Amino acid sequence: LHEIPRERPATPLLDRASSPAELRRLGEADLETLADELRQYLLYTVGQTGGHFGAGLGVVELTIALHYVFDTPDDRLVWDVGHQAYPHKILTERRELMGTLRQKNGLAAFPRRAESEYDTFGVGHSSTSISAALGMAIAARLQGKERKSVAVIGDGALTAGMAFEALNHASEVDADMLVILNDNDMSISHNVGGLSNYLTLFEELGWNYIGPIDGHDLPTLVATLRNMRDMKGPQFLHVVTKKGKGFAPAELDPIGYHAITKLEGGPKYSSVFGQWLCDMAAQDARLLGITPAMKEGSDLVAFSERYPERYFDVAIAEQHAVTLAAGMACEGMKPVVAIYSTFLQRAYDQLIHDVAVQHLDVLFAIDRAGLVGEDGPTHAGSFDISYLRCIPGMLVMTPSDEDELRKLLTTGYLFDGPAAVRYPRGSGPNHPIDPDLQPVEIGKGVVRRRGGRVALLVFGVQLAEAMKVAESLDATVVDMRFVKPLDEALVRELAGSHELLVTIEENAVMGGAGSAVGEFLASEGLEVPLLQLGLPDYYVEHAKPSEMLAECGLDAAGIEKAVRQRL
Amino acid sequence: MPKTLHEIPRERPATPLLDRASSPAELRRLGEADLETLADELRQYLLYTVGQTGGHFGAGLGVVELTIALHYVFDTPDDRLVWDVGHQAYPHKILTERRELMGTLRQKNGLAAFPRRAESEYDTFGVGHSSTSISAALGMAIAARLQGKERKSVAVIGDGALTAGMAFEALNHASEVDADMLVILNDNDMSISHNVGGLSNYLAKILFEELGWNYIGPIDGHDLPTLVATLRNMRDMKGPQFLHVVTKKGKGFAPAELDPIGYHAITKLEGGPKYSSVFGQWLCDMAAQDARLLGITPAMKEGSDLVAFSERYPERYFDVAIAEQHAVTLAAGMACEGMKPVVAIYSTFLQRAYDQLIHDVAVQHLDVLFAIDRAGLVGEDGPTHAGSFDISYLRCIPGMLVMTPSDEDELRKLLTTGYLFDGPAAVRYPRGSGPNHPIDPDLQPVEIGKGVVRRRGGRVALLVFGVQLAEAMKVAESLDATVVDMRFVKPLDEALVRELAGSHELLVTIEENAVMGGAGSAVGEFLASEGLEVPLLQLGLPDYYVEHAKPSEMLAECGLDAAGIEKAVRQRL
Amino acid sequence: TLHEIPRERPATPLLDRASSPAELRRLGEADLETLADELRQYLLYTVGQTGGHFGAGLGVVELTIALHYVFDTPDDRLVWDVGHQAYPHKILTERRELMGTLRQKNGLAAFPRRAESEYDTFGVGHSSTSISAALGMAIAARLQGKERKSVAVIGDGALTAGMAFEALNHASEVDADMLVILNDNDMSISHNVGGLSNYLFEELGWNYIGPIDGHDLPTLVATLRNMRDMKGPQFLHVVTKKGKGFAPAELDPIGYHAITKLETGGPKYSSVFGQWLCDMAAQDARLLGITPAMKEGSDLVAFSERYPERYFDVAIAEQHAVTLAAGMACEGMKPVVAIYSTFLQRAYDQLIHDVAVQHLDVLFAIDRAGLVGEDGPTHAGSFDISYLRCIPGMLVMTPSDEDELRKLLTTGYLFDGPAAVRYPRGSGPNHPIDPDLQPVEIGKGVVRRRGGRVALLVFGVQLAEAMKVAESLDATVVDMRFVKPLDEALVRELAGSHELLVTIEENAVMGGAGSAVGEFLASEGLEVPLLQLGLPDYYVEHAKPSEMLAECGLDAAGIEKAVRQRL
Ligand SMILES: CC(=O)c1sc(CCOP(=O)(O)OP(=O)(O)O)c(C)[n+]1Cc1cnc(C)nc1N
Ligand SMILES: CC(=O)c1sc(CCOP(=O)(O)OP(=O)(O)O)c(C)[n+]1Cc1cnc(C)nc1N
Ligand SMILES: CC(=O)c1sc(CCOP(=O)(O)OP(=O)(O)O)c(C)[n+]1Cc1cnc(C)nc1N
Ligand SMILES: [Ca+2]
Ligand SMILES: [Ca+2]
Ligand SMILES: [Ca+2]
Ligand SMILES: [Ca+2]
Ligand SMILES: [Ca+2]
Ligand SMILES: [Ca+2]
Ligand SMILES: [Ca+2]
Ligand SMILES: [Ca+2]
Ligand SMILES: [Mg+2]
Ligand SMILES: [Mg+2]
Ligand SMILES: [Mg+2]
Ligand code: NA
Ligand code: NA
Repeated sequence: LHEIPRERPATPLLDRASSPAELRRLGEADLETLADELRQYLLYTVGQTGGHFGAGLGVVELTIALHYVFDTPDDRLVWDVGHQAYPHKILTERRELMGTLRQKNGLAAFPRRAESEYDTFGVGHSSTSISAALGMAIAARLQGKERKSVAVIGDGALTAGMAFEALNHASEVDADMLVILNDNDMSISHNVGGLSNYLTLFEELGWNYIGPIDGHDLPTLVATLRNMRDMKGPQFLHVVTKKGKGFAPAELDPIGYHAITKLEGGPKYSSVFGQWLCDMAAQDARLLGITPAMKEGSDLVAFSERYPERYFDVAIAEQHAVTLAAGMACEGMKPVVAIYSTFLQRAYDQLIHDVAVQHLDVLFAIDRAGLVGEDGPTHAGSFDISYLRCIPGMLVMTPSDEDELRKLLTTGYLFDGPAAVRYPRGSGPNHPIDPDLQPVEIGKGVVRRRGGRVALLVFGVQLAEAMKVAESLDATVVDMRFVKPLDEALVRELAGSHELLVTIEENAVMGGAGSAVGEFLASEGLEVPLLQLGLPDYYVEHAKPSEMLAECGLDAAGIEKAVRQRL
Repeated sequence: MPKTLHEIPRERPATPLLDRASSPAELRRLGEADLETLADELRQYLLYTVGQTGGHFGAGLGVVELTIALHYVFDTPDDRLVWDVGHQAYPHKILTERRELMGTLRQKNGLAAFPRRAESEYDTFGVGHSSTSISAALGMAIAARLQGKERKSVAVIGDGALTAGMAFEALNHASEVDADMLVILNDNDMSISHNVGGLSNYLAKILFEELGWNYIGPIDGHDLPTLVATLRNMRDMKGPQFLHVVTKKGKGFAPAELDPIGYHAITKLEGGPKYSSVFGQWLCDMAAQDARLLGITPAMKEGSDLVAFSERYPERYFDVAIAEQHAVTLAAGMACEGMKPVVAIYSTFLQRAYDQLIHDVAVQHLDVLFAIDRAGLVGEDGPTHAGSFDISYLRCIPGMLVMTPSDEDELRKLLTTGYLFDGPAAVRYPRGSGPNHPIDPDLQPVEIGKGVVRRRGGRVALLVFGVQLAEAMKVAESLDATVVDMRFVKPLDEALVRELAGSHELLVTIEENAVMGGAGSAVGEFLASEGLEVPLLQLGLPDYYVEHAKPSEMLAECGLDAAGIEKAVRQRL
Repeated sequence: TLHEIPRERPATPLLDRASSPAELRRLGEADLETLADELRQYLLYTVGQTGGHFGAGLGVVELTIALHYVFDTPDDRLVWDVGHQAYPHKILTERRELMGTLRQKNGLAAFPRRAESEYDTFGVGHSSTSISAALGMAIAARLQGKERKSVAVIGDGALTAGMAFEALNHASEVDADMLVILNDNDMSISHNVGGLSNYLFEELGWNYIGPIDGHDLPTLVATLRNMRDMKGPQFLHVVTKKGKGFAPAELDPIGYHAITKLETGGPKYSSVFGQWLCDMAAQDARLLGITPAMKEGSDLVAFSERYPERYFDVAIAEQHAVTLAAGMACEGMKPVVAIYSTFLQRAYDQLIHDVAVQHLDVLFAIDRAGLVGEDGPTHAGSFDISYLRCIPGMLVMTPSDEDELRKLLTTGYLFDGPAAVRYPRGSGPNHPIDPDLQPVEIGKGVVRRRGGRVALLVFGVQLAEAMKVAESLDATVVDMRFVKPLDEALVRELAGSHELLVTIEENAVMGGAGSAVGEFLASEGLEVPLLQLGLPDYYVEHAKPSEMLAECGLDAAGIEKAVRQRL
């Protein structure tokens, strides 16, 4: 195909395959026509809603073959990451719901147990499929059940250490499971790493290796899968697909068609970071840039092109990224680790043990801080203030706009020790950006408005919304800048001169920046009323970022109501 | 009422609105009611700037409105616009960030004669030879569709360029692939001469609809409201679209409207015969002596100068339109019946009839003469028109007699020689005039395969193949070299080369053709086959495309003036 | 669900058994969800045959079924607000097989209409009258002791109108037994704006129930049954999706508000106005554009995109639109109120008292002047010349084509005071439009044709037809341009040089432009015969615009006949 259909395509066979049981009643000679019809519907519906695109096209045939051969949902199918699982959802009683995909109260971005019995494991983060499938296989055997266990994992997801740990353990217990490597020689960017060069190691680890086979030859897929379904012990099938298969524009540009917006401001914070990284690297030859397979997302694109000898994509290996930075810092170089808040969860131990405990000079640029929108709770950056500020030695910063991000990145970089700067997805208020590269004083907030009875202590990008509230209430507003060290002097002054302190952050209230203020007030015996605004103690369902923020009360309307209700 | 301008402005005309349309993006910010004023100003500037630099003239005036409408309606440069030939693309250049550079047009290091990809992002395809626009735009449209770029592809082709076979091939293929593209036939019932052919006859009556094309028109190519409205409607249509537009060559300038042939090109405002004129006189003279002579040109009566011949012998003159391939095979058929066809064709255009020359003429050893004008460097038209290869690509073809006259008298003599020769013959000569030597008025051949020693000397021998002879005689004076007017590349004067190789210390070959595969290499091949061990210095055109400039400037760059030849021989010795 | 509009009458055996509410009420609750599907099939089909309003009716298919199933119609009073959503209502009230005549001459009307059926309690078209009318019926029923129910279905858009606020407050005061059902789909024609939409009763004395799913028939029937017998003012909040059941309409609720029947001219006058508004705004920062919820119809689309800070949608609030403009003009701004002639009569007092009495600089761009076609007499712009020309200070203008509209908008805009420019729906003769922005002399007509004997004084778009008649009669023809101030010098000249003066206008003859000419002739004692052509003193039944103009004698044939008979 060359264009995305704008009207629903005619899919008479797909319409008869609304669930796997229905699909399995069709004949083999029908599956290649079904594949065509599924590809057309997929193009149509993702064109309608936006969403992940290329990876799903690559597994259209694999998905058909899997549900045709295996007795799903009794047999357990685990998709790694799940961004390639739209065909899976189309064939599991959700085709006519795809119009709600990634919309409030609609289908989720990834497989989700609560959404369908056909989703065995909620995914989003990568490389969990083998571990989860092995647990189900072990349990099923102990229960005396005869079900199969299958994990589909891409070549990029396979670069993570936890996939290696799983492959190793499965051999040890001699589990009856099938791992299918979906190898398209791609991640988001090109798959760079020693494992992609290799793509036997799988044989030597205790797995029976079959392949590589054509992942788009349905006859070979069904016959091969049929053979291995009833084979015993750890089985490993190497499949080769093409990302974007069947849509030429995506085959020709797999990066740009990894995801698309539905068919028909200022710079993104990631772009501000990318410019800062290039500018600082131009002035300091010691700066090194690290990403775990997210060059495009964190926006190290220009940096990678201009400073290729100082740019490092470690594949989907968050752990190694951080300890690698620690080693670089030991030799006097200046590593910057670009990592999403949600993915830094996977390198927590390396940050604590290898960086913080040693007080090594490593800067963490934490993107996608806060609510991330349609990708949903698996990717929310809800916790990084809480899980970092309890770590001794960490400098924790929360910029309120573009200029502040540039300044605090510079501040964290020039600081000799571990520093973190957190910022959200998307763009900001579009304030002027100072082109200079100058730091700000550590541990000092900035008073943005002087008012009367309420003091709003803002940690991060809710400042503009708090300013609206403060103009309505004639309140004091502080751009806190730093969670740790806290501007204790300023907090103390405001606690004496105001009747109510209000803290605002795009992080879990539990353990968050507002609780840092609470800890200070308590330790000094200051008993001013304190209202903590932030993310609630549940997982916020996917929606537009504005709808999720409104749900959490972090727009002007929600902030003002909370304040006035307290007063 | 439209006004007819009658004089070329000598001073920069006042064009305040054109100055606000320096690029298509700026033009598209203007209002549709301003475009007809813009068209008048663009015409005034066009007349002024070509009067300053010389260049192509009438064709550009005919597409002023069409060019304005195209950049107004289409999203250039993202939408792809392909101009056929490109001689009519001065308005295009003026609207695409090059207005104030038009003063450098066709000068060394200035704007080139035609659209050029390296010159501007608004130039999608380098043109010069005709009839490539449809094929090129089709390829662009096919690639854009596979890439998902939703680009528009537009080819503007004149009624003359549409007479070429390759345009017919592209129209038929575009229908097969159901390409989303627009072909605009710029019909003005003119080529350089009057457009004479069966296609021209059919276009006057009005299928492209029988082919897989949606035909719209004809429409007035000088009615900007209609052009804009029509292009707007067709821009968003799918599949192969064909818009028939009617224009007037020279529109707006009364002298060019009256005399479209004479105003196809002009020299900027304020010697012996041209070689083309020497050929034209020979053609008439031989035709008066031989009823068998037939004269053929692919739409270049004026350039090759068959003018007097076409008037004196209309029944024996054949303009085949821009159809180089058919011209050659037609000559072959004529020769089969005992007639004596002469194919007048520029060196750069004969490469489009190469297969007809080999397969239909040379394989059959048929009696056809090729009068190859514009051999060598052609000057301002630049590399797309360079006659750089005809010695190389003809000399490897068995049966070919290949000749290189050195002056006016030699051209007449070698035309007679190749004409009378019972088989295929080629005589190459350059644009412009020569040394103005006396021309023997008789019509007699010379001995085939024999050069003429024009200076007896020693030590160094200059083996000259063509018009650099006069420069080589200058160099020979200081060196006391011998100089041979070789006359024939094929058959080579082997007996003389063998003598000189034995009596001299250095052989120097000179030719206005690529050194690679050229006439010097024929000398080289002969020396090798006989085991002759004499140093050989091969002078000629280099292995790159020579940028446009005055002929003298291009020859100097390549080292084919007296100074360059002397330096080369001196540095070898 | 459905993706294409049926081209052949779909089989609807159960719908065909519910031809009236009494027949509907004999079916069982379990049959209603199938009935709803059959109704949508028929609705999509019939509107595809005739055209008309589309999305809103699809949104109330379930609500309409539930109301007639639970309530004892027609004895119980059901009032539909606006009525564009009442096609299902008509289909269920003995007009299903007459829907083929919908919006055609002598066929069913565009909206509910008392004369059309005993099931139509109140003729609607203009919005927000349902609560007032239902309250009136309830007060009367109570005094008569009838114990009948009174129900008003009102959309969230219609609820933004002041008169609905007035009805809600009075109903509370009198403690009326009535049910107000809010049909909340978060849509007007465009997206619903205003602080009410942002909020979406108890304090106003109403018992509020909901929100409930307006497409869940079990919940609807059960809820309505419960509230039917509750006493006092009852308020039910229902949530529906505009275009429910037809994917293209659900995706594009604005474009599917109304459709043309399934199967080259100049710009619509509304488009000429929209282009003028943009052109003038680019030359004058003072211009502000106001619309009461009719961005699409009046065509402020491009203006609202290019000048969003100077565009104001006040919801369905004609009154406030005008007084707001008066306020902006007090500060030196140049407001333009875009408003249909038929809707301007709801802001008559604000035009008189707040604008004209103060002689404030406000331009009224009066669209839909004259006959409007299939929407019928509730929407006719029949009276604006009559009700505006009697108001001192008003500049009243009647452009005859596209170029004249642009010129007279500029004239009224630059005029320092109140100005009105009226023009019809649809397109015009397609004459060239001068791109410049210059006014014309106030109070002067232009002679378009010099003739003799009879002079045609044309105010507005009948000029083209008058020119046709003038061809056969060799008549003088004047494009008057201005009703007020009148070109008295020109009328004086014509009265002394012709035997008959003929006035032509697309406005009521009574009080119209022709009567301004007669008033001048009388005051000067000029006794030239006067023939006044225009709209008759009755409400013209819906039909094609060309058929309604022919009925009124305002086409060339009708004008010619009337002139010849007078002569
Ligand atoms: C969007 C998202 O979450 C994806 S998809 C993807 C690479 C996918 O490569 P794979 O070869 O496994 O699949 P393919 O697309 O079919 O080639 C990454 C790194 N991410 C972000 C990411 C980063 N880091 C971790 C631990 N998990 C995830 N999901
Ligand atoms: C100078 C040059 O290269 C031109 S312009 C022209 C005819 C132009 O006719 P057209 O109708 O297509 O355009 P118009 O001028 O607007 O009428 C010819 C034959 N030539 C010489 C020529 C000969 N043969 C070929 C293959 N290409 C070219 N360019
Ligand atoms: C009939 C007409 O011209 C319609 S329909 C409509 C939208 C009403 O939205 P609502 O939420 O009440 O209904 P919905 O379609 O179900 O969402 C408007 C503003 N209008 C124009 C209009 C303007 N102003 C007034 C006083 N009355 C009307 N009818
Ligand atoms: Ca540092
Ligand atoms: Ca945010
Ligand atoms: Ca204050
Ligand atoms: Ca000339
Ligand atoms: Ca011969
Ligand atoms: Ca002689
Ligand atoms: Ca010379
Ligand atoms: Ca004007
Ligand atoms: Mg991959
Ligand atoms: Mg031509
Ligand atoms: Mg609504
Ligand atoms: Na993309
Ligand atoms: Na519509």
